[PDB]
Amino acid sequence: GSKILISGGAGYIGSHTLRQFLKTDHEICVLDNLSKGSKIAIEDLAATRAFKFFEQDLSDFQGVKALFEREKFDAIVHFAASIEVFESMQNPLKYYMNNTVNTTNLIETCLQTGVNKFIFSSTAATYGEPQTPVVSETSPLAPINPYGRSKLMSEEVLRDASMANPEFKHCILRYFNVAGACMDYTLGQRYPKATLLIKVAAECAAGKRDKLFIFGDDYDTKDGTCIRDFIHVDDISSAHLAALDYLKENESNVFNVGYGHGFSVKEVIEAMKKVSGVDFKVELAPRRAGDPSVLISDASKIRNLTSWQPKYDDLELICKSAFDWEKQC
Amino acid sequence: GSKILISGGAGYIGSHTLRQFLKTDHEICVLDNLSKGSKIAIEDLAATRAFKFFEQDLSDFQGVKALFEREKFDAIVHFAASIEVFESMQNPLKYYMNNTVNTTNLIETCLQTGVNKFIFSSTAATYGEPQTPVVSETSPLAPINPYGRSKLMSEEVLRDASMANPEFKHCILRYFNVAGACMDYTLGQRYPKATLLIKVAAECAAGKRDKLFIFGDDYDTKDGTCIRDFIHVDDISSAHLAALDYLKENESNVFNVGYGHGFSVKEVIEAMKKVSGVDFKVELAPRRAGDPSVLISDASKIRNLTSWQPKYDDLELICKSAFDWEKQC
Ligand SMILES: NC(=O)c1ccc[n+]([C@@H]2O[C@H](COP(=O)([O-])OP(=O)(O)OC[C@H]3O[C@@H](n4cnc5c(N)ncnc54)[C@H](O)[C@@H]3O)[C@@H](O)[C@H]2O)c1
Ligand SMILES: NC(=O)c1ccc[n+]([C@@H]2O[C@H](COP(=O)([O-])OP(=O)(O)OC[C@H]3O[C@@H](n4cnc5c(N)ncnc54)[C@H](O)[C@@H]3O)[C@@H](O)[C@H]2O)c1
Repeated sequence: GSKILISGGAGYIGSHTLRQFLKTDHEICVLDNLSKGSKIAIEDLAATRAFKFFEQDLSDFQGVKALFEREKFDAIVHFAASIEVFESMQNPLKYYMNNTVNTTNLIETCLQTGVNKFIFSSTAATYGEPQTPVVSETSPLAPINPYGRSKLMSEEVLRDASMANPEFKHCILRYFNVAGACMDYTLGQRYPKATLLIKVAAECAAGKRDKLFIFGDDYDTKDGTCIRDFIHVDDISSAHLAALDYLKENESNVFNVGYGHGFSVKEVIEAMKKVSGVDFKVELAPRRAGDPSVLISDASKIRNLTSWQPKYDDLELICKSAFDWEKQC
Repeated sequence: GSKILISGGAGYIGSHTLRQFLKTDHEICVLDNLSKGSKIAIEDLAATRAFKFFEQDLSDFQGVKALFEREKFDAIVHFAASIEVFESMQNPLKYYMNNTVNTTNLIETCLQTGVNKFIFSSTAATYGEPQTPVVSETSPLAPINPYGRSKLMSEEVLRDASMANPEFKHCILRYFNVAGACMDYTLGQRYPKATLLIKVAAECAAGKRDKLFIFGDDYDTKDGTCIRDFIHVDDISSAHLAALDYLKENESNVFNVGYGHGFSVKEVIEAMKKVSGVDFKVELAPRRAGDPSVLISDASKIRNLTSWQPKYDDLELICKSAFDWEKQC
């Protein structure tokens, strides 16, 4: 099958996507500098099928160009990035360098070496603070932090690349938080945004965080608590495969990836407690001014245009996954 | 005196800005890879007063860093860029690499080595196709070509840099076309927009283009032809000195640089013919689709907030400068 490069393939979503790709007939290559990635995940999957692992940094532009000249990829699935909003506020240049700059060279290199299918892991952070509860791909791109801006800039480079080079196809995926992701800057936030609800719930259940606060229980929602968008690592993983499949006969596009509905704070707490067996401390607090009652992706486009079908839209499974991965963080 | 680095100092505006800086008490350095800039103009100024010249390419990040770690600049005036809208349309990655990417490393390097004053040469192209005849610093930033996007991206990195690093001050200058600028790639463009009219007129007078079109003479303007914004190379150069001065006692800012009025197509044509003594072919055509009657900078902010004062707001002197430099391109 086709030759695919997965950048960031040693990381959380990349390695899960790697595992799924290995069950296909594609020829698989992986690039990762192992900055956050783990070699052991890689070795463990090499004892499944063979794939080339390139321990290379995307900031070495010549090394990237040469890898691409030698290997002649048909596609790249690009996960490599720095991913923490809080860190980006403190250290914006790290985000513009590791995300926007490295991605820009990567795109130029794709163009020079005939890599004409590019799947880009973008983010819902590109929407900033959306003015609707269910965000569609057409909502304004108005990021409010350097992480969000750094990703939007790469989206815009991809768009210009495709317009100048009709043969070059990109598919951009945006999504909210993925359960089980290890973030170094979350535990130090006492009152994180509700978009990090599963991470916080997992941190409490693992005895890492002392209390979980519910900010407001009188919203116009099912149970009065906030509704947010979370996704299983294997479901966001499969959507990247679906995105590549989509680029076979279809033109460039951008898709939200999500279940098309959210989960409430109350639901996540109940599920996390049940699945972990830990009755961690939760306290009711007043509404936090500015917090929308509902913020989720509109996933109708991806359902409509691709073969993507999630199979872990199950809060207990998602919380279990987050819990298990949390203890590894 | 303060130690100042002028990136792109061998180029058109950079060399005229360098000449003005050499009159001050500042320790001046110039960085340029001579990809377009002339070492000739450099040597013939390095006679007048002594300045350090570094033939260094901004794409070499480690070399830029070594240089900055050694020299410990107090300020940078950053002109180095690729500058052709028409070329950016055909080769967007050249523009994202040479502009956004190189500038991003430059900014990180400034932060790492204490360069806490950054004057950036941006562009009216950040405004895109404005809804108003006159554009102020608060007009929406909606560039419509990769050149304009590449510059806007860098303005955004600067904004984030100063937010996370209060000691780091930036001043951004936006302006329309500078009379006399070489734009070799666009000579291959049949119908440049009216914003490039003075250049097209110069090219006709120099015999490099056979013909010049006037698209519409029935607009609601003094003489019925389009009105656009042009500036003398020495006036935009002084604005850059003013910007650095402004930063001594003030926080980061952005200014338009302009005369506060425009010049009509007809006036530019007649002045170009007068100055050059060449009665080149002018052909009158219908209105061109998308053409606003008027498009100029509101420059009231910079007048009010800085010491900047135009010295050569004279259509004849501007066309003479354009014609003289045209033959040098
Ligand atoms: N909740 C989420 O985790 C989430 C949500 C939305 C979007 N995303 C996006 O999905 C992608 C992956 O997310 P993740 O959770 O797997 O993060 P991750 O940190 O686990 O994966 C990133 C991988 O890329 C590698 N990498 C980073 N910089 C590199 C460089 N300069 N050169 C070579 N390799 C490099 C890291 O070592 C790592 O293995 C990112 O693009 C991120 O922005 C993630
Ligand atoms: N000329 C105009 O009409 C106009 C209008 C608005 C804004 N500007 C801006 O002013 C600045 C300078 O304009 P200009 O007309 O003098 O252009 P220029 O081409 O004459 O000068 C640019 C200089 O930067 C140098 N340079 C380019 N890339 C480099 C790199 N990677 N490393 C080291 N040096 C490099 C070139 O060699 C050159 O001497 C640019 O940033 C441009 O965007 C120009």
